[PDB]
Amino acid sequence: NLYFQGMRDHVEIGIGREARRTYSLDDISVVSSRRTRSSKDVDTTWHIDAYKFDLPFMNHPSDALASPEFVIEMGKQGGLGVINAEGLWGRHADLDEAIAKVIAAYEEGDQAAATRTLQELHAAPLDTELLSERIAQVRDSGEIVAVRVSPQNVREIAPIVIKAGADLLVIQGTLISAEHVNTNLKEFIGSLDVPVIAGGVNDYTTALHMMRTGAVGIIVGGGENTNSLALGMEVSMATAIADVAAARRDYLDETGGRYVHIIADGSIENSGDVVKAIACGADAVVLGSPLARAEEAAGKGYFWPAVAAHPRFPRGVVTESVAAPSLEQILHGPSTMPWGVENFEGGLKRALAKCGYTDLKSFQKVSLHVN
Amino acid sequence: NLYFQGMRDHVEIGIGREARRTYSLDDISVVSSRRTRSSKDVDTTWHIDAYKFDLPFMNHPSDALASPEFVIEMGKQGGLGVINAEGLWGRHADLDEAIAKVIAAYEEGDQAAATRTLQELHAAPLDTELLSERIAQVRDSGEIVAVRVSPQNVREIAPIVIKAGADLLVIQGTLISAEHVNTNLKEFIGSLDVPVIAGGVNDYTTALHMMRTGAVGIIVGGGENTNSLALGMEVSMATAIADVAAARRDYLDETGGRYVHIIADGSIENSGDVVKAIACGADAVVLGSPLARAEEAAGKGYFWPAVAAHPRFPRGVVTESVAAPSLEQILHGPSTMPWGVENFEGGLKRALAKCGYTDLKSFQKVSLHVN
Amino acid sequence: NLYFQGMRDHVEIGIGREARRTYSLDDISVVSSRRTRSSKDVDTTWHIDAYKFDLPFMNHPSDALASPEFVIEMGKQGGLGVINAEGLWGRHADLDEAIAKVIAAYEEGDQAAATRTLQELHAAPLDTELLSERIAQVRDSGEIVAVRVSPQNVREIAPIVIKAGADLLVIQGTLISAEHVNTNLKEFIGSLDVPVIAGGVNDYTTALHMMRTGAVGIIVGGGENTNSLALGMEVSMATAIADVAAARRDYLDETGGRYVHIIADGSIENSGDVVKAIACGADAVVLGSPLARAEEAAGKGYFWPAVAAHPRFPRGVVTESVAAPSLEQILHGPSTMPWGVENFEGGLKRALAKCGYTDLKSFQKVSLHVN
Amino acid sequence: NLYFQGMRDHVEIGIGREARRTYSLDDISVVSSRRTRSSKDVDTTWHIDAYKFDLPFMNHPSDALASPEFVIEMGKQGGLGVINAEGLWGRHADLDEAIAKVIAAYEEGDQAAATRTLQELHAAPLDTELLSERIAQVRDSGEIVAVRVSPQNVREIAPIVIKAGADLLVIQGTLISAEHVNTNLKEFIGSLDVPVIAGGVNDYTTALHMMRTGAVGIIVGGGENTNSLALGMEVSMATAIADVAAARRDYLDETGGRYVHIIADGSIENSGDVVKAIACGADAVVLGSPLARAEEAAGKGYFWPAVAAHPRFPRGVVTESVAAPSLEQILHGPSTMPWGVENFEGGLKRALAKCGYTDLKSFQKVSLHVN
Repeated sequence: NLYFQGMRDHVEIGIGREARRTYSLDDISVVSSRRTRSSKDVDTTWHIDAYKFDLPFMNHPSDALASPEFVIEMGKQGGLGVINAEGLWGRHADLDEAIAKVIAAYEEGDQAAATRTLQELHAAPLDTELLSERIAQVRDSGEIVAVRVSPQNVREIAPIVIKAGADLLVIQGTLISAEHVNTNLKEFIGSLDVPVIAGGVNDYTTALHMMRTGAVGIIVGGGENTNSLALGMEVSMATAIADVAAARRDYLDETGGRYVHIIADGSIENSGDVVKAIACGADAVVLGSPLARAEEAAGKGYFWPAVAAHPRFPRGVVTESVAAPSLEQILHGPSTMPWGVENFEGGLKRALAKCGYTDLKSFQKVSLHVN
Repeated sequence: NLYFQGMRDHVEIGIGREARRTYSLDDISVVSSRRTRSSKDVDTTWHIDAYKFDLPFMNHPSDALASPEFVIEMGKQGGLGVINAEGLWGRHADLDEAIAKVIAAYEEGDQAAATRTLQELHAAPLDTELLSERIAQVRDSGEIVAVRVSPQNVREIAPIVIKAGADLLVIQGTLISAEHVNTNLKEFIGSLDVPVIAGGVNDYTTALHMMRTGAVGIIVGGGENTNSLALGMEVSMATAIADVAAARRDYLDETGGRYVHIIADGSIENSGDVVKAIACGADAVVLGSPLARAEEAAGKGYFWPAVAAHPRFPRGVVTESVAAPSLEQILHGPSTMPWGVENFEGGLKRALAKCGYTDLKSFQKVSLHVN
Repeated sequence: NLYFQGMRDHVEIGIGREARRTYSLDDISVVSSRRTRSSKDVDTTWHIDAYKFDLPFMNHPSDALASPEFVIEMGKQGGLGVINAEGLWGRHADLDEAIAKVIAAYEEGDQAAATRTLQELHAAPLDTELLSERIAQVRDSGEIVAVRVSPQNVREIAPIVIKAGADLLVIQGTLISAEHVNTNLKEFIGSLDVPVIAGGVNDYTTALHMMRTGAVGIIVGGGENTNSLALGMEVSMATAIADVAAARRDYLDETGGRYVHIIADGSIENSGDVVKAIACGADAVVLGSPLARAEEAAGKGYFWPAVAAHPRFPRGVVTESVAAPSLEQILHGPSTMPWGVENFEGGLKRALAKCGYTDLKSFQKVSLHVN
Repeated sequence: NLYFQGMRDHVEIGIGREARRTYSLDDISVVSSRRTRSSKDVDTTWHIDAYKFDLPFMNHPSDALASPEFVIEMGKQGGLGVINAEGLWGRHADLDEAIAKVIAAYEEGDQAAATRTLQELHAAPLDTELLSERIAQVRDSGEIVAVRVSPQNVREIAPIVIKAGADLLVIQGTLISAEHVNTNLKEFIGSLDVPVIAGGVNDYTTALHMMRTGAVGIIVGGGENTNSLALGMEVSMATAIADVAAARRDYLDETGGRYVHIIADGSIENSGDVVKAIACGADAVVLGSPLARAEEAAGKGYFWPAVAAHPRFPRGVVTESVAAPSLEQILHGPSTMPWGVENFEGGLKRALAKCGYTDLKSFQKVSLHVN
């Protein structure tokens, strides 16, 4: 079986060189083989660590979305709001003014001026007291405080943001490993009194090693980026989620029950993509660019990942969305758009119900087609 | 054989996760391996229950097509006219005025205003006496009266439309199951004195269970909808028709001869798509958007499925067609367009004849290519 | 071997329904594994029946190309000129005027007016004396006279065109069979004193039966047409040429040496397509739309197949090409365009030479890639 | 294994005709399965013959890039500058004026006038003293002098360019073989006192024979050309690099250690393509059209291969790029563009580091995905 399956799943690229066939969310679809259920009976609650969210959604931690206002509203709307500790929050007193400059640059001088402007704004020094002040606004709302730090600066910044009120620490790059060789993360994560979500991790082995650090969640994928063009690396999200889910299953066995959550970030533009991510093994999803249309989004319709601001090798671009709906409408409807970019909750519940499922974990076994 | 075939027809998406390879009508083509026949010798008659139609065609039951005028003309032209009981017919005294508002909204404010306008018009209460009056116009023509009801409201609405003159009841959603769990259909169908066509059903098991309810026909596919984007569900029509045909074959055996018709609705834009649907196992086809060009179509060139009007989660859009031909010309020619959107009869007969077949049932065994 | 190969070359479309995987010219490419040869050493001569052509090319017999002038020039330039007996030649005294009307209709009213105009012009009665007069112009030039007749009217028209001077009879439809059932061709072909080329034939069995009629050549493919959209039939030319070549090999064995030529018509836009057709087994190729750019082409840059003029079910469209080059330049260069649409001879010879071959028959064994 | 693998890697095109499945750089991606390294620890040095280049890059030898200024700057920036001996350098006293005419022709009269203008400029006689003068400018800079000659004229031109100062001879056509039959290269290469790089070679056998001539490097691929359209030949670069790498491995064994470099030229538009080429087995890469944006590029944003100028069968086109960056910025950054067309060094190092590698040779074993 594994002999013939591996034969089928691999190709000879050339004499003495093989590759593994892998799949994107666009390559697959979910199938109804069961008696249909009612969408009103579908449970979309997300239980992670000590938290229960109404929706299995976290925003991507880019400043294009995540003003303090937005983060609080994400929590009010049933999801997990996530802050970028290392973007514009601690670097510019007037956060709206900084965002406005990126927008102006994009409209006046395309993605080139936008990149240049992002590079300059992110090059300004990080004022930890200003960052802490903004985190306190989120904390004082009563919503759960999740703060993202880069793998590069986690040891320096994590204690500052935890002191400021972070309930959950997100260590997120487009790609992370548990062990890095320079010129450990287990002890560091073990030392914290807050749960940690870490990523991006796209392979089984790296995932398993990351789970062994004590992380409560693993982010699969790299969000929005230009890695395919710049690095020749393109995550096949269906395969990546499924492989990381296999690591989760094996880690559950090895520990006798510790359940590490799989959170998909990448290739997610609509509610169908969310459905497919859950089907592949994800417990939850990061929503990025679809939330840029929200009235509350800091970037007014524009989106960019943090990696768009790298000073030497930017790997992201500013995109613009295609009267703004509220974040509530985007997440809960009523939808006035049939393209799956509003009422994410409704689409998720209807898909599960049509397929005969009433909870997210069970839906990870739904039948799949590859088209 | 089944071991290696299943190996070939499945893929490993990732570690411990498999998917079935499936196919669309666009993926396939019909092949001539036989002595050619004459198109004048090809029989396209469709014998279902007590009816014999000249053409194996029914219109999709959306108001964009199905005014009383249109429905009658579909019957006059040799097909089966189908009415939407739950659209605009019972909700607005002036049906042309209601249609005009959707058109105006689309031209003035794109698919957003169209969706909003459809949502509002469908939210108006259903007057069963107004609906019955319109059904009576169709009944009084002498054409066969087919009326569609949603799975949701079939128990309430079916008896009203049967009383009004329905000869055939169509229970149609984008996806239906024989058994639904809320918070049976066999007894209900068995209680009626009219034949029932039910769908959409896309899988073998659901089809077999639906056949066991007493339905005389099964609709395969979901018509036009945005399920791929909104739910992550995309019907692979070639595979779906073939799978439902296998259920039909097995149901024929189990009952000793009861023949349930397979009617394809989805992925059908031209006469070649119709040919391919029959080749895969369909006895007949629903024609939707291609008929929107007809002079008699209520929507004047525009099309939309009923699901475009859902108040919380619309899953369809208003499309516009690319001096109107008559429905007669669209169905029987002479065609002045070589793209397969007129003279559907002619294309079907010519395809069968070129492939060496003179009837629709036999054509279900034609050789296929996958390109 | 055949068990596993057939498994690999077939797919399960659905439960109990299979299809054969097939390939287009666009799917393949020719490979150099040998010592390179010089293009000046490559022999492109085409020896068929009693004729030797400098180039293995015949024009597609549509009036958009084939005025008497053009046909003669095709012969002067080293190929085989082919006349449509059943187009405009015998139907309109002023052939340029008729062509001008199609052009005017296309520019003034798109493909709809063009179709309508073609339908009307072809509906005018065929004057056999006018047709014979035009054929005599070609005959009197000293070039080889090839005349195409439809399968439908071959018994009526073939003797007229042979009397008028035809040296070769081409019986061409988009698809032909040796035996047709209505409401034989062997005896008919056997009765003629001229060699016969017949097609289109795309399958092994039909080809073998057509070879047994006495035909000296088989046309594979249907030229330009809308069969994919109108009939759900799309020829996979790489597979079709290869399958018909297998019939040729077997027919050669069965007869002890009778060699039936394979002439590809379909999917041929550039010199690379020609190369690929020969690689798959073709002895020669029909050039259609690429020749419409020739100064001598009757249609002044426009192209259409005869099937664009069918009165009830047209299956072709008028296309327009993208200071006219001469037919000599298109066939022999010098090319000033690097896209393979001029100097067809040069491209063919260079491809063979780069691959290590110096004649067309040997090149049918060249290594292939599927991309 | 080889039985089933070959079955899997081949397809039946038709009865009795097979093809090999092959792959492009676009079909693949590189995978991180290891602990990540730091990009500052990645060694990108290229050791070939007696030379050590900071970057594993050579420019494509077309005049659109390679003025003497540009060639020198390529060397100053850490790569290998390569001169076309047979382009405009020896044919026109005023090289900028000649380039200006191609640009003018392209802007005023599209790719047709550009082709015609290139044909005429290249038809002017080669003045070996003018060529030698320009080569001397490069030589006097102190940078390494690499000069390209065509396979056609290598015996005549190679001694002239070596006398003028060439340190490395590049014998480059879109496709070359070790042995050519007209109407040897080992002795010729063996007679020279300079190392030789030869190509394009895309297959194992031709590569092995070319290695046996004494060449120190093999160019895989044909640069930019229209061979797919004109000849029906399209190089699948992933497969071609891998196959030529297998020849390199076997040649290393047969000789007991002679290492022939693999240099990819074709399908390389961005840093991700470079990464993928190295992963497939390349030691270095030719950069062509991406360098046309450099302020120092002779063609001011325009690019063309030498084969665009062929007098009878041109196989290339003039393309235009989409305030000019310096060549330094294109090769070393800082990048202000996230699409992988600047800071090639940075992208290469970051990709290796993310995948867990610190040198180019080791990276040839990185895991691959086929998407």
